[PDB]
Amino acid sequence: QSETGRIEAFSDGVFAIAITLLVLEIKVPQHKIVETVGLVSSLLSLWPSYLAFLTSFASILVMWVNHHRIFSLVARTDHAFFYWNGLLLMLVTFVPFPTALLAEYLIHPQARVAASVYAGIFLAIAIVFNRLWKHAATDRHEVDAITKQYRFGPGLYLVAFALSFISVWLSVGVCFVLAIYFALRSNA
Amino acid sequence: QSETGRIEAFSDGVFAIAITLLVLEIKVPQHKIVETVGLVSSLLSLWPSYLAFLTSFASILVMWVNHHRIFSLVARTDHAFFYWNGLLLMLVTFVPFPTALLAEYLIHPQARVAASVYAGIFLAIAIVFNRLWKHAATDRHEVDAITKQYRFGPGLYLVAFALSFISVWLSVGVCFVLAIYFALRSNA
Amino acid sequence: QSETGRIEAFSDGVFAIAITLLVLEIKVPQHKIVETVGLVSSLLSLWPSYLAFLTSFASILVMWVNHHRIFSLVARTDHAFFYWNGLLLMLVTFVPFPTALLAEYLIHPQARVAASVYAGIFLAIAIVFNRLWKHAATDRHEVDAITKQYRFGPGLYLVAFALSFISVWLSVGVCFVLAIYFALRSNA
Amino acid sequence: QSETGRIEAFSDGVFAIAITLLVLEIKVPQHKIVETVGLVSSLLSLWPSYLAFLTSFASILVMWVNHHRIFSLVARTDHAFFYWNGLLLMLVTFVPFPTALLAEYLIHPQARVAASVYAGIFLAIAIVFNRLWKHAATDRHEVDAITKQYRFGPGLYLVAFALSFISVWLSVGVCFVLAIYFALRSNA
Repeated sequence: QSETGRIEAFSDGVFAIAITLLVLEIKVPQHKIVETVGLVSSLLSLWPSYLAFLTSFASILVMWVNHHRIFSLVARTDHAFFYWNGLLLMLVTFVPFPTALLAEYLIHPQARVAASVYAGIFLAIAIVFNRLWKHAATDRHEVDAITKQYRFGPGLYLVAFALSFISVWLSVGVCFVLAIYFALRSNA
Repeated sequence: QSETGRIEAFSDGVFAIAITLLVLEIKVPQHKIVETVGLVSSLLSLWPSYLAFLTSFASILVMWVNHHRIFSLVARTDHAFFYWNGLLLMLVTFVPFPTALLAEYLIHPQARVAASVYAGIFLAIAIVFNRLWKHAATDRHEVDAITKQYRFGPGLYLVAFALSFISVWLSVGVCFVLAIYFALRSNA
Repeated sequence: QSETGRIEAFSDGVFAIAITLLVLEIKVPQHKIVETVGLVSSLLSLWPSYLAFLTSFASILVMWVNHHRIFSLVARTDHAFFYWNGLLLMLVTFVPFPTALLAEYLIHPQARVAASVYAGIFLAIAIVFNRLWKHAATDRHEVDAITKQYRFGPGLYLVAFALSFISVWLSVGVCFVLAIYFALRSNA
Repeated sequence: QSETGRIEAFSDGVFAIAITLLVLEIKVPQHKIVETVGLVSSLLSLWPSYLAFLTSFASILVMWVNHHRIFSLVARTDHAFFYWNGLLLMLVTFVPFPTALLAEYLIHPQARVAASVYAGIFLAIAIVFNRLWKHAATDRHEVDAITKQYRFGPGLYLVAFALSFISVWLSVGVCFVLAIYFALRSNA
């Protein structure tokens, strides 16, 4: 109630502000570039910003859903529970930077780093979801599905993290499709 | 009831942050340009920013009203409903960008491009409203009146969308007046 | 209760974001300038940014107090009340831009343009408070004291507004004193 | 209850926005610098940004919890208590600026000015918490511990603050350890 409802309320606000801050990274094309190539070729060349904004928005929504699900189940709060949640908020607000980094350097040669730090923050959040839930355990079917799912995540985002080093396109691809899949298995 | 109030709550917060973010697009006039021509002529030359901010703020407010209106009616959320809602939040958080583009390039020659994407995203938002509401449809006369309103919008924004190609001024105007019209018809 | 709690709530969130965005206008001193003159003289020359951030923050807080008092006392709501409230939100979210102008050009020659546009937006918000409440008529002692304060405000901000033309220092001064005064009269 | 609950609600929203605004100061490295030296050396050279962001995020979380503790214990609003809380919101919204100043100039020679303005805002918040809570004096067992801790902070941040003048490294360091420590003593 107050102990858990206050924490879940605060977390909901920080999630909302993180999600909406994503738009700011999308920068209107400069007057110079549009003057030489046309506003259209410019707004088009902005496609990885759209891509990064979109997949990152989507993934953060999934995080809001999972966060609410965990919070509905048990009402005891621990000191370390409060702080594991606090890190989770921290990585959520941090997501805009790897997003912006990724949109800025997706086409360019050192893109593999951009992709890796991106999948990094996502894997890192996944690990933190997993640890956050691990503290609670230590509806049977919901608990089981949740334990099973949060142990299923960090590995797959580790797969995205590792895939980054081989090629950018493959890593960003598995983050997009992985956002669709995790959205689907998240149970709204 | 409580779960729909939770999803509606998150959506209302994303609206508050989106609407307030709009102010950031209005850029204080540069020291150089103001230095040769004067603060007054500069703050005046900023008028398309005033215009885009005002119409975009007013319209997003109307979208908030309509969102709440849909949400009050029935308390049964599906995954697909939650996601129609989620995509709706994404286009709302995205609105500041077409806003900024429109303020920046209104006076300039490829303005029509900006204008269309402006009406474009709004048309897109209208469409998602419809789809979201269409999933609900599947006091009944009021529901019918709402279906008629949300079906009357997107065609008209295809018109505001299409008007963009003929001339910037006529399309953006039709977005101004059309925002006011939906403000009233939406009935607070 | 629910209707004014919902409208008042949404306006409450938009207020918090307007207030906090103020911090973004304070811009850390650039590397080129700080290298020639030293970090202290630069952070010092930023003083009108501190000044505008401070008074505007105070001002938006007092406006938050007034908002909550109006909403708490009577719960009946009209469409036209909702829209006076909407314009009131629009001017509130707009506050950061004139804050930024005022902070930027306080030292420089056309400061009087900035100061007048500043006192302007505050006067305008005052007028909109007045009109929002006027539509309410169209605790009785609180009603009387409130109407007397809302008569007293817009005239005094017209005094600050007109003072802007004679000298920047005097207009900004009456805005600072006026924020402390209205804070003392809102009676939180 | 309703006035303290509403006031606490507004204060918490300002906290959430302050904390998330923190990300914007981490600026994705410019195209030029990355093009001569490589993305990795650039993302690494950004580490004082990660440092200032991390310590400020953690510290602001702590201020959120301590704010919540003061508010839950006694619920009776005065004007002057409302204003002490108001100043406390202002400094919290001000936290991003000293954070960016600190991230930007940690490596540089006059870092000591940045560092001292950093610990300065933090100590200043400590003082404001101290007076905020002292407004209560002018269950019981907890009240004693809180007065001891709140009288206990501002001196220790005076220590971090004085430490800035001897060396940047010691000042920011003791702010780091001080953020972790106050997290634990706050009994989250």
